[PDB]
Amino acid sequence: QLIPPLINLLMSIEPDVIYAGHDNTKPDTSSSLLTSLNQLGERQLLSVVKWSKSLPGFRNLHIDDQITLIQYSWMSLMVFGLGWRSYKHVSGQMLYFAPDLILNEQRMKESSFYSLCLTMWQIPQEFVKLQVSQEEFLCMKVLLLLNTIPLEGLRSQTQFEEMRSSYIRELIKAIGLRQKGVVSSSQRFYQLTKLLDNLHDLVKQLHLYCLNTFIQSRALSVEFPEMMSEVIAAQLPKILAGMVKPLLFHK
Ligand SMILES: CC(=O)[C@H]1CC[C@H]2[C@@H]3CCC4=CC(=O)CC[C@]4(C)[C@H]3CC[C@]12C
Repeated sequence: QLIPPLINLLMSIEPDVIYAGHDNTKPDTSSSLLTSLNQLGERQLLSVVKWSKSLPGFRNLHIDDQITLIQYSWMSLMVFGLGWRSYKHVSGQMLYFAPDLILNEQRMKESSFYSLCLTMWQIPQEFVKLQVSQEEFLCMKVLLLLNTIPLEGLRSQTQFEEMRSSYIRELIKAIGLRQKGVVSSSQRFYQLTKLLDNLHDLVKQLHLYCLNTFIQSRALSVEFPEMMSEVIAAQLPKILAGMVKPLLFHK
């Protein structure tokens, strides 16, 4: 009725919650924790690719572009999802990685990892502050998938532009569901798109921590599964070096 068709479709294709398959019964060490988060990441990566095959318009981009967009955005999509689950299930007061892997301050012993968690915590915090709706979150997540492209652009750049515009228009409709004011809705659009822009710097810290841990994996006793190892090796160094074009809503 009032909920736009595309938004209902996005709600319908959102994956079912993913479990980390984490022990719990045993004392979590820093390395065991990271290993468990990587196992969760491997399971979420599969989920992300399956989700993308049902995402309107995505399957129509050139296959190389589809692969490139997933390899550029997996970290962003996953931390954004973490933000949403944390917001929804624990009022943003704990990091809800999975139902069997919820982290609070007490479990973040490692000072470097705790610092990374505080960075991640910024998202649920903004979600709480802005009171982001399920409808807004769904459209913003798609925009994140489409938020970075190669320096030379995509093979299906035209199709990509149209897709991105369609989802920007859908985010506007989501905002309109609760933002009556023409300026209030406008200021809302500004706030939400500014949040997406800010994710770029946030994700960069996650990318750096990941690539470092990946290179020191044997030394840190941290295991990375095969699919995650592939995306890291295929693009992280390039992304970190800034050899990609981040798309920004605000100059
Ligand atoms: C092991 C490691 O370096 C950590 C640092 C940042 C961590 C990621 C942070 C974001 C994230 C959220 C999830 O819900 C799944 C796991 C992932 C994808 C995490 C997997 C483990 C990572 C990559």
